[PDB]
Amino acid sequence: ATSGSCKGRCFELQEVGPPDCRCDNLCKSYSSCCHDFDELCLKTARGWECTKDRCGEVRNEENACHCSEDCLSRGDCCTNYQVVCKGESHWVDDDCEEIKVPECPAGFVRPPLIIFSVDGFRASYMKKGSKVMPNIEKLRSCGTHAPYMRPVYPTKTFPNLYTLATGLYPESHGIVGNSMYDPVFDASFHLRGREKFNHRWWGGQPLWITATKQGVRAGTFFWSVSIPHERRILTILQWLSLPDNERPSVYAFYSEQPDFSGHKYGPFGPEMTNPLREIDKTVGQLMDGLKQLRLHRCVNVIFVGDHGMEDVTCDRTEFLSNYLTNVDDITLVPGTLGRIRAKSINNSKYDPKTIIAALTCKKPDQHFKPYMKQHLPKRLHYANNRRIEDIHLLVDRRWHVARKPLDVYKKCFFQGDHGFDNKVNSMQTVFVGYGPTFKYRTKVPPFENIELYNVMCDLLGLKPAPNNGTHGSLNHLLRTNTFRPTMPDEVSRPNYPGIMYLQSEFDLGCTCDDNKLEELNKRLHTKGSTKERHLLYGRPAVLYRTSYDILYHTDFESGYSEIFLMPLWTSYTISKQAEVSSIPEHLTNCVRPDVRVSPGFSQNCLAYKNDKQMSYGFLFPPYLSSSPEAKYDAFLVTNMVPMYPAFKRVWAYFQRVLVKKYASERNGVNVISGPIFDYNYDGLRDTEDEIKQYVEGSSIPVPTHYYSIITSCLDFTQPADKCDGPLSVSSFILPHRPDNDESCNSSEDESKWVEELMKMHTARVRDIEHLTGLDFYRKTSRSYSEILTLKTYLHTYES
Ligand SMILES: *[C@@H]1O[C@H](CO)[C@@H](O[C@@H]2O[C@H](CO)[C@@H](O[C@@H]3O[C@H](CO[C@H]4O[C@H](CO)[C@@H](O)[C@H](O[C@H]5O[C@H](CO)[C@@H](O)[C@H](O)[C@@H]5O[C@H]5O[C@H](CO)[C@@H](O)[C@H](O)[C@@H]5O)[C@@H]4O)[C@@H](O)[C@H](O[C@H]4O[C@H](CO)[C@@H](O)[C@H](O)[C@@H]4O[C@H]4O[C@H](CO)[C@@H](O)[C@H](O)[C@@H]4O)[C@@H]3O)[C@H](O)[C@H]2NC(C)=O)[C@H](O)[C@H]1NC(C)=O
Ligand SMILES: C[C@]1(O)C[C@]2(CCN2C(=O)c2cnc(N[C@@H]3Cc4ccc(Cl)cc4C3)nc2)C1
Ligand SMILES: [Ca+2]
Ligand SMILES: [Ca+2]
Ligand SMILES: [K+]
Ligand code: NA
Ligand SMILES: [Zn+2]
Repeated sequence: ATSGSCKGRCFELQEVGPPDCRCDNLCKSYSSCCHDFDELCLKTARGWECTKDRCGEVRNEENACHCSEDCLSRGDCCTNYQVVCKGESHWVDDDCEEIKVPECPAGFVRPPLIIFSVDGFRASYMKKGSKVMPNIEKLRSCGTHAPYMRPVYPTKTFPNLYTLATGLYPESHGIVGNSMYDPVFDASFHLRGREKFNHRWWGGQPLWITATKQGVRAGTFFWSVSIPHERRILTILQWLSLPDNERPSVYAFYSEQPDFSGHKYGPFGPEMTNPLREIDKTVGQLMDGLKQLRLHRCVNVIFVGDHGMEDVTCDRTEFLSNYLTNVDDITLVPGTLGRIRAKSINNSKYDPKTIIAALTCKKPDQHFKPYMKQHLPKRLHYANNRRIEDIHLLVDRRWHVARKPLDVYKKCFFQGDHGFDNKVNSMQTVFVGYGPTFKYRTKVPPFENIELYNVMCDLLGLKPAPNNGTHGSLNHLLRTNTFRPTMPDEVSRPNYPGIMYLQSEFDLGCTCDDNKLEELNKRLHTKGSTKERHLLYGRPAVLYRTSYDILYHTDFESGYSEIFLMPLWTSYTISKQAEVSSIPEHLTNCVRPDVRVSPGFSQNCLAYKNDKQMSYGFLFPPYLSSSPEAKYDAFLVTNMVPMYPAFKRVWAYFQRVLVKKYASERNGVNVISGPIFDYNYDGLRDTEDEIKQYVEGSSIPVPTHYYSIITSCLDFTQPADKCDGPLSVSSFILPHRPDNDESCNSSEDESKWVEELMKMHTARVRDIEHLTGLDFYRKTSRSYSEILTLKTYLHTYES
């Protein structure tokens, strides 16, 4: 019904309900615009710039923008009007001056926010393209910037734009790729075409909805591709000239560049200079335009990308047809990641186990690795959605995976792509904030794009919907409007058991070959006399209802679960000077009852003997005991945890070699280790009724993962246990697997593969918090916002 009119309706904010014709910034994309949309709304006459001869002209409403006297009040001047016609300077030529307070026109209730989003803008463009992007360089140097911003996985456009909008992981917002099949709708989502416009795909609450629901007006964020950039900018500036009761407070611009060119020419192709220049010119138009409206010291501006761009060519393609004989029985979502499902749900002869094995470590330099999705690095948060296929391929940077060669030459063309692991340097993107609410000439550490939703809410005075950001962790970007969170309340208080059981009350099937001056000595140790050394940041708080005990020892402190029959956490400090020792021969198979903990709340050695697949390890490593006498404590049944022999190779090397290495490199480290149970791969602590595996014959639950949090002084001239200032952390969440199939070199010595495994499984403290229902760093001398920043830190081990 496109015989309605867009007269006086151009770029209307409220989308009219068809079958009435549309005049909003998306109507082109649904082929739904009124007949006169182009004529009235996409004027082009005379181009985009005032010239000296158009100054003071009589208004001609055919023109794309105006150079008449009345244009400022009307809000439709070309962005260079005051420069060309009133001898003003371009914004970029003006010195930076601190913006201490919003300098807004009367009637503005809050500083507007404008998000300037750029597709495929790789983080290193800020330095490498700086000579050709002066407007962007001024935003960056005068505002608040990060060296880079980490996207989410997969590092594709729609997952990342919707993460920016919602503060959610793709698994939670449901946009898990640029292409998807949802088995409960039995429907497909694609970039091309129209099913993606169906609202059932899009979960959580995006910023524009959050705004609307709380009485803040929002501009429409999505722009049809054919609307020229100049027109997008002029539309924003027109909206900003609306009356107070109609004018939005939040706007987004989007550019398809430099992504579009990057795919064709590679991230640093010589052809990339012009797209970067053109983007910079658009930023300049916006800023000149704000300046003429007296809004350039009023508005907060965010310059942000969705992902970066890597060099990728046709010839760097792995073909599943080279591995699988059965290739026509699978559907592959291809490219910079792979997702595999059965071609037909009626094929009972499909077996994911046999596909995985056919794809595992088959060629010496194989450029992808298969995973069941629950085994992917937990830092990716890429499993808890039915739209994510069980079988996943993590593709090496610079490579593609495809089903058959004909897929790649029956479509070389492209030189750039993205989608890879979000740790990869080429995938990193940008963040700049400029305005009254951002800090002045401030650099901040790199951070994840899941955090920005909360900040954008802070900037608009909105209460954010529940999301995966850690609200407060980006307070250091802001001059004001910080969010002041309180530490969560401890839900369960610990018991502190003393000696309550005699040795002969235990029938655990365990065995161990085991003065009065230092008899008091060991009593004080068991009462917590060394605890200030081994528990540096306070005990972790337990944020759920459970029954647990604090157990003190010479070398380590633990919070021992009576429910899970093992520690939730074990804490210990290893100085620079500490010595590694062996497990003495007499103690090789030693497990000792803990006379503080009932036999009924203890593990037993007979279960491990019976269970031919499962062995055990220790959370506090016997190798790092302070003394031969202290070493007995490490063999308590309360320090034992279930470990597959294959995993013990990993764990033993970490404990015997790597902990001491870190303590030497970082001037002591504090370590907190423990189990994780996430059988439903939702990234959250399992309740006891969610556990799918026990040690045979017992109530001993088997962890899905083992974590460690390794903390030291950021100023490494100070020892970990005597640190005056900011901390440094690195953490991991290691999968507890019965094989080392993940590691193709695992036949080799652990010095050749364990550390690279651990790096792959690097984690944020926050990730561990979700997975354990523990809250760490409760008792430091640092600000809580600083600790939140520390908890979101990821050590990426990239160059
Ligand atoms: C990252 O941040 C997010 C947001 O904070 C965290 O996700 C939240 O996690 C909560 C715990 O898992 C979860 O709470 C559940 O909500 C159920 C109600 O859900 C609807 O309502 C909300 C609010 O409007 C809405 O956001 C939800 O949106 C999801 O689902 C739609 C599909 O309809 C999607 O479009 C959208 O993308 C989103 O999908 C994601 O979440 C769902 C899970 O809800 C996943 O399945 C998807 O894969 C995807 O990840 C919904 O529209 C509520 O019913 C649940 O309550 C049950 O569960 C517990 C016990 O298990 C119990 O206390 C209750 O009694 C109840 O049990 C009964 O029902 C069970 C389930 O059917 C049944 O098995 C039992 O037998 C019982 O009878 C639950 O409270 C919250 O929804 C999501 N929110 C979002 C946005 O994802 C996420 O955890 C964070 N991640 C990390 C790692 O920290
Ligand atoms: C066929 C196609 O039509 C699909 C293609 C590839 C991406 N795109 C778009 O249409 C496209 C158009 N507008 C926006 N705006 C973005 C959305 C968003 C989310 C959060 C934030 Cl904070 C800011 C923004 C501005 N994003 C995307 C071409
Ligand atoms: Ca993109
Ligand atoms: Ca779980
Ligand atoms: K065993
Ligand atoms: Na292996
Ligand atoms: Zn792209």
